Amino acid sequence: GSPVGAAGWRVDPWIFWAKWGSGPDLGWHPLLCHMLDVAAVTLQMWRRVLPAAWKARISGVLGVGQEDAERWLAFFAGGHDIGKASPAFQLQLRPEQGRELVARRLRDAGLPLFNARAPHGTISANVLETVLADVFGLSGRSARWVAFAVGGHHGFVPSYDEVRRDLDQQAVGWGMWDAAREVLLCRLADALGLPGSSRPTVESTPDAFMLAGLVSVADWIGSNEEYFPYAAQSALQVPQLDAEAYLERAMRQAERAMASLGWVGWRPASGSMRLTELFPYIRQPTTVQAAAEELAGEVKSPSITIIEAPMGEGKTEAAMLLADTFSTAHGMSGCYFALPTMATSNQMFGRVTDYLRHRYPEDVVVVNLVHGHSDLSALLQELRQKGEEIFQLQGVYDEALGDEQLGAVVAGQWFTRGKRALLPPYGVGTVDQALLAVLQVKHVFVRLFALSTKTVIVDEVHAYDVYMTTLLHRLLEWLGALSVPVVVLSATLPSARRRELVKAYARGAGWQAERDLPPAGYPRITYAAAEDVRGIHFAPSEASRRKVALRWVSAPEHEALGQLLAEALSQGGCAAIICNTVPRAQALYSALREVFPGLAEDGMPELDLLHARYPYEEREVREARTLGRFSRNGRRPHRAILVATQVIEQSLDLDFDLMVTDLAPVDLVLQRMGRLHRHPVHDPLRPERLRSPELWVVSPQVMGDVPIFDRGSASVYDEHTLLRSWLALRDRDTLQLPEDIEELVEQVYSDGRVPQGASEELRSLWERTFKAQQKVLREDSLQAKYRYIKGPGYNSIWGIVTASVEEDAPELHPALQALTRLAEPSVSAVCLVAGSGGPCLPDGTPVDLDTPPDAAMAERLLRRSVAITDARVLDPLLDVPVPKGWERSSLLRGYRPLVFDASGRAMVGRWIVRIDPELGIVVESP
Ligand code: NI
Ligand code: NI
Ligand code: NI
Repeated sequence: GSPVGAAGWRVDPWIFWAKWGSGPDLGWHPLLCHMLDVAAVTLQMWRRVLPAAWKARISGVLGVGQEDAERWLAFFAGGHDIGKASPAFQLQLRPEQGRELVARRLRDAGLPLFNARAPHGTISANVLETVLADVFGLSGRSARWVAFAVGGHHGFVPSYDEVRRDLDQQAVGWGMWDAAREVLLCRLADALGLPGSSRPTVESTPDAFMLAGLVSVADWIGSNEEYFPYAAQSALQVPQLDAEAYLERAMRQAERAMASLGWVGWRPASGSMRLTELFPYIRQPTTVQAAAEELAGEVKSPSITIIEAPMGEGKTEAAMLLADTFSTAHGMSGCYFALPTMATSNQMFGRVTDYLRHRYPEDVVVVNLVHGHSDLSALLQELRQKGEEIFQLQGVYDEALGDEQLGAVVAGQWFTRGKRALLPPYGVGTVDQALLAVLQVKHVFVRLFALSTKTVIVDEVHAYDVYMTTLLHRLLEWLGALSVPVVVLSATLPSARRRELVKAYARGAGWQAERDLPPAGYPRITYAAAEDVRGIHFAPSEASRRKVALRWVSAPEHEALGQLLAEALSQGGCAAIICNTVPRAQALYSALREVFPGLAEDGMPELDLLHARYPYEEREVREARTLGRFSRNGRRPHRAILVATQVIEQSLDLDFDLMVTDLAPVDLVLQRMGRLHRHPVHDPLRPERLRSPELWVVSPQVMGDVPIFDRGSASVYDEHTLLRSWLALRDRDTLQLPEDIEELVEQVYSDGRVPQGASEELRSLWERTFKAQQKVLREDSLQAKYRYIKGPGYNSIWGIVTASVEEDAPELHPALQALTRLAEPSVSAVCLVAGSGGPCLPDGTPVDLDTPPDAAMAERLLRRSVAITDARVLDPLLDVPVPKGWERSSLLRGYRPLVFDASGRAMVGRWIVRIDPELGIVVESP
């Protein structure tokens, strides 16, 4: 019973606040200004950033024309903070920043005051779900969907009960507050020209869901005070503004901010280029590239493509040629390049840069070189490079963080951390960043939205990963719903995997056509579209036709391994030994120092070690040395040995005369084997003993016929898979490539239960390990409701994510990533030295843990960073609090100080942790 009189309808919109300053900044930003800012950011996104296919698709989903869909999207995005016009939010002010002035200001307007609290986004959902219908004429489902999606902007879309049951009425207010919000919303809509345009339809769940990500990003752009200064110079006075002129200035500011981010202006300027043109360095295209070039002329706008060729065949140029065809011919301006988990992004960027120069004006040089990167080195150089190049946020009022500056920090991690690579139209990063889009994590919809504008290339997919997890399948479903073109690259996939992946993308795209996948010989390119489903075989390159000698080194021989290496390398040659874990690599290297004490031509020892567990600058040094020795253009040593973990297995473009590896799932052993004699140019200079390729696998202890895998390998990989791999490999003397790649992988995963007629204990090991594996998969399937987001076909906008909603901000990497086995759980730590006056840099300045670092000091700290993953110290390290200055820093939030003494020792739980100049971080028992 709240009849508002005309005096109540008067109100004056500008009195309400959305942002407020703290200390040096005494000013504040009116809510109508903020809504106009986010709407302006949305308009400029529509006009200068978003790819044409995305605009056409979303306009079609909305059922209206493009200008109309644009103005309405700007309306919803601007309307994201309408819930701030409540007593609960307006009264939030600190007394020292003038809460009383605002209180008198609202009291003069006749607005009732209540001290009840509620997050403003939930309030926004609660008001929009009715007002968007009763006033603006949207259907109730449309109003509801927009209300929830828009109301989720701070991290999670609200649960149904939060909006429609558990929300206190005093927090929202009614009568006068409804009239005030109606006035703000109407002035917003009039500023964007909504009357009397045709009403949009927003009843598609997946689309509303990623649109929430668009809203969050537009709010982040609107939160940069450098580009969006607060309109009110003081708490004492209310600005007298014109909404239209302010919208114009807001549009200029939005264009400037996004220009600073490098989001403009990627105009393809067609164009219609062949593969030799985009990649001049190649002479004769490889057969896979030729088949892709032939495929390119008929590819459909929403489609999935799977490319299976032996490693070194150049699948990436084919993939990029396809993405280029998508951008030029199908309006998909943009691409995310999803590199393998262990892979560093580093070597890959330059290729993308070169492709960009051949398609875009040299403005590329001003943009991607800073922005498409996710590697830490780009962040370091960007920090060293004056001026303040890092985009910065303030006044992000996240409900479940202590304060708005903390919310601004957590939101600004999107411009500091590796996930930043998602944002730009072109970006290169880890596949994990894309895979997170289907986890129940904060701002998943932001990841769905960032992916929604690009074609997606998944580099180096392994059979083991698509067998052990469903992450890629789910992501493919969501990508299919959002009409995102996808190219998956792999050395080989079992047919069941190709089928389930293509079926996942098709299931997401709604392709009701059910007709079968066409079988084709390896190597091959599978392809699928609406009316089209192809399977194209092509001939392997003659260079791919090799015989690889296979050799086992058993447990009794395992310390003769140094001797076997000595005889094999007596005439020199480059050799690599891939261990499955860091401790195994450190141990093997330490054992190997006696056998190879010599110095290489680069002035560094011929024996070398490479793994991720080093402070980052040391990683840079060791990696530069490794690339310097074993890369295709590198100065190849007469003799060198590299002990390394799987960071070599998936990243660097290396070539070795001899390969040794721990037993692993066969696709991974083959992937490691792809570095063996990788570059033909090195052939003439190879030592005579090593001219015929050889793969040594370290044999497990064998009791009778029953293998006993080492604990580290058993912990890293599924043991049944290790067993199947060992069974498939043990009798072999010679591998016949290309064909043995697909043959071995198909044998290990795809189907055959082959005990082969052996001991009862071996059979028991088979059945037991298989039972454990299946129990793991089944347990992940039953627990899926607590881990994965709902698929695209889910009935309602609410409940796509349920728990731990708005915590905030819940993992993410330490927890959910591990349970879904997206990646190993880990702790980020900064290595420092002990001393009075607190922790120090190694040379030798004191560190202030109590205050956030400046960009230079943060650069120095990040140089000391390392990602600990060893299980023994992981928990005790997490028990160490993140220092209060670091938690208020977007650059260093989540990092843990790790203070070694003068001896390089530090106590961590029951364990000694040691910083070794040769070994890197070493965990050992006292
Ligand atoms: Ni908000
Ligand atoms: Ni906002
Ligand atoms: Ni906000």
